[PDB]
Amino acid sequence: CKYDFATSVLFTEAELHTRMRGVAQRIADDYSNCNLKPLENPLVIVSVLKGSFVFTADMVRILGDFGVPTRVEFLRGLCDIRGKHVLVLEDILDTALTLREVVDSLKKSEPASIKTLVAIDKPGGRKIPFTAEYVVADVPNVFVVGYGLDYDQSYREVRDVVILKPSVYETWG
Amino acid sequence: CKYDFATSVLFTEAELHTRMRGVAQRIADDYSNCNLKPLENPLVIVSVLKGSFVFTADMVRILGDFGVPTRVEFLRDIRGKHVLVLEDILDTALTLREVVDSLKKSEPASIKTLVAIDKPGGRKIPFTAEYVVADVPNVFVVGYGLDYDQSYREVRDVVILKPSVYETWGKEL
Ligand SMILES: Nc1nc2c(ncn2CCCCCCP(=O)(O)O)c(=O)[nH]1
Ligand SMILES: Nc1nc2c(ncn2CCCCCCP(=O)(O)O)c(=O)[nH]1
Ligand SMILES: [Mg+2]
Ligand SMILES: [Mg+2]
Repeated sequence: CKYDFATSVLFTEAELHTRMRGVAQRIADDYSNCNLKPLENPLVIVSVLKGSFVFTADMVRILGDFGVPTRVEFLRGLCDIRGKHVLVLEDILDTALTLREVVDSLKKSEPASIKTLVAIDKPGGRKIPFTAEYVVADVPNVFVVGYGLDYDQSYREVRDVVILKPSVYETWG
Repeated sequence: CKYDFATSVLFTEAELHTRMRGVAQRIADDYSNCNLKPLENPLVIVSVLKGSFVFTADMVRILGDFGVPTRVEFLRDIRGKHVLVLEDILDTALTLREVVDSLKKSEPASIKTLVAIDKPGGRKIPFTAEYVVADVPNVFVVGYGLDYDQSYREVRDVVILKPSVYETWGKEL
């Protein structure tokens, strides 16, 4: 493997960006009827979990390439969402307990609409039923780091999503 | 100009990244005597101002390429840790002065600052960042995380905003 701390590389930065451009085209199509505009009517991006800064930085730039103007809020997102379209971003979706709570909280402010976009979905991890509208990639029952995802606050800066070696968290634990 | 809301492009994404690679080499050299390591001894990145998520996401990935492992904290467990405060824009220096002086109370091993856009003609107190990606004159810019009323952060380049944008939007408000 390319990294001494990883068993294998699951998604390279380039693979993640190819997938994100595919998702951005779908988002551009799906919101084309909304007359989004900078200042007057941006898509409100609500980024959830500290590590999602990486995904959110890349995704809002790709969305801008596809003609979807945004404004960003971080929950790690309350003022001025009534009547606005909201897209909630999260780097990983596993049990879905966080995103369920966030979406329900935001619904109380009566946005025009709310959808979710996740970089890594672990659908085997659910503790409640939950389907994200947009998913960049799926991961099975494996522990990954990279692309914002940490192990004890390290490895968020790895450009790829990789499986962390057991010998790393075993020694550190 | 490729942007109808801008009168000039000052720094492209590519130019910013070239300059960030130059800075990351200097950081790798300057911190070589700190034996930075993931988990045991990461460089602590303290990202200040909401819009700095873009710079921070790119910069921690570039630092990783140069052998400088990080952990990230956001403002808008550090005693004996090296702290590098990141901010997308340095202007009056009032924010960074306050943040640096606050962090010093927690007895970090060292503290330095790294800014993406320095506007040296904006100072209201004396302040020199240790690392600067690019200097901008006294003009109002957006892009690369920098906003006008929460819009245009997703523009990939740092551009001078067209006066008609804020003259007109100013009258909407
Ligand atoms: N970095 C990392 N974290 C993981 C992994 N599997 C589970 N986690 C905790 C996720 C914490 C955030 C909560 C997300 P929800 O509420 O469970 O959907 C994984 O593979 N990698
Ligand atoms: N978007 C944008 N905002 C600007 C610009 N110049 C000043 N600002 C306010 C700065 C906000 C953060 C505070 C930085 P400090 O405390 O003055 O050093 C500029 O050129 N563009
Ligand atoms: Mg955390
Ligand atoms: Mg703000």
